[PDB]
Amino acid sequence: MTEYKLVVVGAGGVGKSALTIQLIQNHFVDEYDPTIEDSYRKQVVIDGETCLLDILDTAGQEEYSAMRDQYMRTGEGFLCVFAINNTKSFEDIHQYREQIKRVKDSDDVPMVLVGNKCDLAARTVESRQAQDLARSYGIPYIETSAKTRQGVEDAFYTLVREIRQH
Amino acid sequence: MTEYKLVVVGAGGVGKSALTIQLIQNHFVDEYDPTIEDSYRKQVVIDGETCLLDILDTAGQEEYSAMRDQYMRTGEGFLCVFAINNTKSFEDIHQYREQIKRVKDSDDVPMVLVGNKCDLAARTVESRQAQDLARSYGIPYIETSAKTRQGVEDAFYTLVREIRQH
Ligand SMILES: C[C@H](OP(=O)(O)OP(=O)(O)OP(=O)(O)OC[C@H]1O[C@@H](n2cnc3c(=O)[nH]c(N)nc32)[C@H](O)[C@@H]1O)c1ccccc1[N+](=O)[O-]
Ligand SMILES: C[C@H](OP(=O)(O)OP(=O)(O)OP(=O)(O)OC[C@H]1O[C@@H](n2cnc3c(=O)[nH]c(N)nc32)[C@H](O)[C@@H]1O)c1ccccc1[N+](=O)[O-]
Ligand SMILES: [Mg+2]
Ligand SMILES: [Mg+2]
Repeated sequence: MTEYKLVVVGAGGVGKSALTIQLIQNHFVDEYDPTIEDSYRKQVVIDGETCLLDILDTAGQEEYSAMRDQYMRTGEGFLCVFAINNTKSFEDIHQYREQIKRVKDSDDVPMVLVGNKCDLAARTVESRQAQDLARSYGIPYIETSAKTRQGVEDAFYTLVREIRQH
Repeated sequence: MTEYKLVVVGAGGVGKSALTIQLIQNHFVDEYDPTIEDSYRKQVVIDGETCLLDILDTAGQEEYSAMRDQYMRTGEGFLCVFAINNTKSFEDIHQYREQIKRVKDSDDVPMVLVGNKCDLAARTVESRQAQDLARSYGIPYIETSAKTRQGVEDAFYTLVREIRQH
C-alpha cells in the first residue's frame, strides 16, 4: 500500500513521545520512557486511503550529532514539535528546520509545526508568535496536547496531506 | 477578535447542512430542514486563537443564479462539499470552483475539498479519484461524515488554516 515515513522531530521534553504514544497505544505517558530511536508503523485509513504510517519518534538531547543526518534523509513528513511553556524549545524550532533543509538540499519539504502541551496554564509561547513563524515558514500551525489527545490526530494527518502534494 | 467568513458550498443533498448542524448544535439531522440562506456564527478557540466562525450554509439547487455572486465575494474560506455516492456531485465540484475564481478575479483562493458521507457502503467516488482533483486544484482533500462527526472538525479547521496563509 501507500506508506509514509513521518519523522517526529523537536527538543527534549517537549512532548514528542507522549504525542506518538497517544496516537498508537491510546494513553498518556505520565510515567517514564527516556528514549532514543523508536519506530512504530500502523495500518491507518486516512480519507478512504489505506496507508502505512511508519513513524520515527526521535531523541531530544543532541546525543545525536550526525545521526540526525541519516533518518532525516529518509523522512517524508516531519512533525516539528515544541511546548508552550518552554520558549527556548520554540527558539530552537529553526535550527531543526535549517538542518533538514541542509540534508534535503531543499527549502520547502513537508512539515508541520506543533506547539504542544496546550492544556497547561503555564503559557509562554503565545499562539500569535508561533503562528507567524509557521507563516514565515509556509508550514501549517497546529496546537496539541498528549494529555487530552486534543489536536493529536489533526497533527499527524495534516502532515500526511502535506506529503500528498509532494 | 479575528473572524472568519467561511461559505459552505456544493450540490444538493450532498450533506452541507448536516455538516454545519454537526459542527454547532451537536446532532445528526436525519430529519428535515430543506433550506436556503443560513447563517451561524461561533466563538471558537482554534489553536490558542480566539475567533468568530461566521459560516454561511447555502442552498443546493440553483434557485440561486446570481445570488451565488453576492456571498461568494464575501467569503474568506470555502468548503466545497460533495458525497461519495453521487459521482455527479463530484463532476459539478469544478463549476463551483470556476464561478468562485470568476467573482474573485483570483485562481487560488482558500478552499477545502470535502467528500462527505463516507460512513456509507454505497461508494461511487473513490478517494484516489477525488484526491488527484484536490491535487489538480492545489486544495487539500478531507473526507467526512455528519453521521459519525468523523472528519467534521478537521474539515472546518483546515480551511481556517488555509485562510491564515492568505
Ligand atoms: C528529554 C526527555 O525525553 P525526549 O524523548 O528527549 O523528549 P520527549 O518529548 O520524548 O519527552 P516525553 O514526550 O516522553 O515527555 C514529555 C513530558 O511532558 C509530559 N507530557 C508530554 N506532552 C504533554 C502534553 O501535551 N501535556 C501535558 N500536560 N503533559 C505532557 C510528560 O509527562 C513528560 O514529562 C524528557 C525530559 C523531561 C521529561 C521527560 C522526558 N522523557 O524522556 O519522558
Ligand atoms: C438538496 C436538499 O437540501 P440542500 O440544502 O440543497 O442540500 P444539503 O446538503 O443541505 O442536504 P442536507 O445536508 O440537509 O441533507 C443531507 C442528506 O443526507 C443525509 N446526511 C447528510 N450528510 C450525511 C453523511 O455524512 N452521512 C449520512 N449517512 N447521512 C448524511 C441527511 O439525512 C439528508 O438526507 C436535500 C436533498 C435531499 C435530501 C435532503 C435535503 N435536505 O434539504 O435535507
Ligand atoms: Mg522520546
Ligand atoms: Mg441547506
